[PDB]
Amino acid sequence: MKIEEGKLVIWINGDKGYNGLAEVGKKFEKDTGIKVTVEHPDKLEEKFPQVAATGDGPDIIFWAHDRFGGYAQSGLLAEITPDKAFQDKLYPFTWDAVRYNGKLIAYPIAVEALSLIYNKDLLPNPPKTWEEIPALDKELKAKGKSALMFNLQEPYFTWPLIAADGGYAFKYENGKYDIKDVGVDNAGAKAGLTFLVDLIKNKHMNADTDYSIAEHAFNHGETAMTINGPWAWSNIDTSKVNYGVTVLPTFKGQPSKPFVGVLSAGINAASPNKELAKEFLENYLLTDEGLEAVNKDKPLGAVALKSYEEELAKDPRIAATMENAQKGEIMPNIPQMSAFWYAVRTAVINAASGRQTVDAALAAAQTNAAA
Amino acid sequence: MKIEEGKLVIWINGDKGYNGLAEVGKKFEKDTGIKVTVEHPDKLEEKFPQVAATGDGPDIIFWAHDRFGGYAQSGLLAEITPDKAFQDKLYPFTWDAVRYNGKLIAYPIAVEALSLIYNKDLLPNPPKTWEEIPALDKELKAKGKSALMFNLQEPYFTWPLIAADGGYAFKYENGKYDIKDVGVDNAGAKAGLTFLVDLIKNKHMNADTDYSIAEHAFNHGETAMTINGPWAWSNIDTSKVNYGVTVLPTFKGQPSKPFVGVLSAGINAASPNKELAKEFLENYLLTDEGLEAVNKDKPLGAVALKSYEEELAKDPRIAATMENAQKGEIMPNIPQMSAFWYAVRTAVINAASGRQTVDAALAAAQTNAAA
Ligand SMILES: OC[C@H]1O[C@H](O[C@H]2[C@H](O)[C@@H](O)[C@@H](O)O[C@@H]2CO)[C@H](O)[C@@H](O)[C@@H]1O
Ligand SMILES: OC[C@H]1O[C@H](O[C@H]2[C@H](O)[C@@H](O)[C@@H](O)O[C@@H]2CO)[C@H](O)[C@@H](O)[C@@H]1O
Ligand SMILES: [Zn+2]
Ligand SMILES: [Zn+2]
Ligand SMILES: [Zn+2]
Ligand SMILES: [Zn+2]
Ligand SMILES: [Zn+2]
Ligand SMILES: [Zn+2]
Ligand SMILES: [Zn+2]
Ligand SMILES: [Zn+2]
Ligand SMILES: [Zn+2]
Ligand SMILES: [Zn+2]
Ligand SMILES: [Zn+2]
Ligand SMILES: [Zn+2]
Ligand SMILES: [Zn+2]
Ligand SMILES: [Zn+2]
Ligand SMILES: [Zn+2]
Ligand SMILES: [Zn+2]
Ligand SMILES: [Zn+2]
Ligand SMILES: [Zn+2]
Ligand SMILES: [Zn+2]
Ligand SMILES: [Zn+2]
Repeated sequence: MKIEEGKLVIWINGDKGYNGLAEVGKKFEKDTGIKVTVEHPDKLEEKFPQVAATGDGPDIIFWAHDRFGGYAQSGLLAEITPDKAFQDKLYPFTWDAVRYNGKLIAYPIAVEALSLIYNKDLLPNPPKTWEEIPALDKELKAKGKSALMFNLQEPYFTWPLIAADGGYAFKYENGKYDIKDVGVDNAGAKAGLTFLVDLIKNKHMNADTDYSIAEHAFNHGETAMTINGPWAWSNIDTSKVNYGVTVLPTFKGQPSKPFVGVLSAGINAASPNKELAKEFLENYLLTDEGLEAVNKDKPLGAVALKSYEEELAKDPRIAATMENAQKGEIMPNIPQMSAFWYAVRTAVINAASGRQTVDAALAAAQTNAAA
Repeated sequence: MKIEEGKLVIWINGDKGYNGLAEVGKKFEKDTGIKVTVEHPDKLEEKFPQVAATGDGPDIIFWAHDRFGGYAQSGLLAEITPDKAFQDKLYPFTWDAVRYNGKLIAYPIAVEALSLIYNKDLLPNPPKTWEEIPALDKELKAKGKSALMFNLQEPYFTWPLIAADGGYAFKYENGKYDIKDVGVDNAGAKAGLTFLVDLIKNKHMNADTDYSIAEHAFNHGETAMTINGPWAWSNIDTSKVNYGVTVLPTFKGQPSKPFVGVLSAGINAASPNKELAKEFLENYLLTDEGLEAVNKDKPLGAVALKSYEEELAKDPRIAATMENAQKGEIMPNIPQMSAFWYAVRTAVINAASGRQTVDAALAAAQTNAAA
């Protein structure tokens, strides 16, 4: 299983508009004769570094920009070469997210942030605070509904609450991240995680809730709210739930702070098709018609391409996404991010079960993240 | 020992221009017949709450604004009553420092921040970084000079270094301080204190250095630098040392962050002379001629009175003071500040001696500050 010259294989996560991307691929193939294959492997963010290290894997890998620093450090990504005219077509802050050691290591596609999604038929006025959700849940629970269900298995989803009162990954300083200053066991993080664990131990939420269960619950009107990204909107559209996308609730009077991801496309350093990959990404995908094809499948969020974003920006769901993004922080792209996510994922799982105390769980995560 | 009606007794710290203040007092006495006594007791910030609690003490107490929240909470201070025309004469941010629970509890006099003071004859180009001071000290040490001497006994002086990399007292949030989020044992504080302790353990500085020794050393040219406030300048003037006042050095590429104090004048709630005290403070002291009398004795810093500050602002020493102030933080005035200072004072003393480790010292301070 190697990489053939003269074809493109693209990996993208299963929650994104891979069929729409495949349509852009088929258009490229029709115009050029170059076959484009789109796959969505499980755990692609882990599989890529394993297969790319041996010189194999996809020609193009899509993921949020946070994983890309580590890929690039491991020599798995090729420096990309858009010209000044091309770079001008995307927002500068999107290029920042994909710059690593003064080198662009991927094409930015779209800016993603979690929002609060609520059922307007159940909940005309969404809660402004996390604090009021317990009582709302009790009130709803007959009705026979619940207030809030979202993916508790991945720290991406729980982090906005953890960060609200002060939790953080790595301290941003002299333009760089102090990788020895990790903010996962400070009082803010502890306050956030404690509230979350309390909701679970009091059966306002279930520790086993994952993406699939929460999506089912919201999309069939069993729960009044969920937390998710723009990729989720099209299934809600199909469900016919009358939904709103809004600012996340506050905690201790402060904004929830989602970690902002820029979906990005990197080129496998081991690919003999670097020129083709550049041509596809710049002149097929990163175009109004190309982004529209993907977006129509699953919404991308706020696209990096100025010309198309100017249209999407009029959508109140996009406005809410960017409001939530502004209240959160851009993810760092440093290689240490992988250890951070792993550390936080374990801490949340362990605390939610009652296995470890919040304090003990976060103490452990702090140590793991920082070494 | 009680408080007589028809006289004013003022307490002010011994490092301030108490003789100049006494001159303003004698002017008031000449105009009105009201005797004004100025004293500078030792540990006046501790003695005041002890004596004022029993209904005794000075009619007017001067200290930086940080102690005043606790005084006011204990019912020891009278709400002051300047009118809108008077309030307009001082800078709004100075009034903020003396507001406690929506009530003004003192008259602001001047804004104080520490600066780096250096001997231009020994050291034409002052170090920009804390990191370069060890090597400079070795180079100077014959010569037979030292690089830096400043008061190590009081945390006021060591805090700017401790805060540089992230240390903090109480987290500022919804306009209020989260009194359960104390930042004295995070990685930044630990990094700061560790560097300080290293300088001491390596004999670049002496753990026993206090205000008096450091002032002697600088003012007689034995050390190239000191850290101090504007009140110190007049003795340096007299010493004839060719000195500069400049931005504090950075640590880990970040500004030293001095805690900014607003010298303030409160009225003892137990005083039968509240009207007289108001009259003296508003119409004698807080005037160009009144502040000038004090300033001429020992410089006040950047005065709260707009009209006089517009003159003082042209002094590069004042510019440097305000540059350092802008890089630091205004002290909170909450009652918890007293526990904070006590906690940090002990931690620094204990670590500097080698009694406790930096980690153990700050762990202990963290607990004490937050309870
Ligand atoms: O949960 C940790 C996880 O968070 C992010 O993954 C997101 C991704 O950015 C979104 O595009 C969407 O697919 O949901 C994912 C969460 O399941 C980080 O990008 C990822 O590295 C990290 O492991
Ligand atoms: O060292 C802790 C101490 O710091 C401040 O005291 C300063 C004061 O603000 C200055 O005016 C000058 O007099 O030096 C003092 C340090 O010795 C706080 O105001 C004080 O409450 C605190 O104890
Ligand atoms: Zn193959
Ligand atoms: Zn297809
Ligand atoms: Zn799949
Ligand atoms: Zn071009
Ligand atoms: Zn409850
Ligand atoms: Zn740092
Ligand atoms: Zn169901
Ligand atoms: Zn259904
Ligand atoms: Zn169904
Ligand atoms: Zn921010
Ligand atoms: Zn008396
Ligand atoms: Zn006198
Ligand atoms: Zn005295
Ligand atoms: Zn008036
Ligand atoms: Zn040394
Ligand atoms: Zn807080
Ligand atoms: Zn001497
Ligand atoms: Zn001398
Ligand atoms: Zn002498
Ligand atoms: Zn600041």
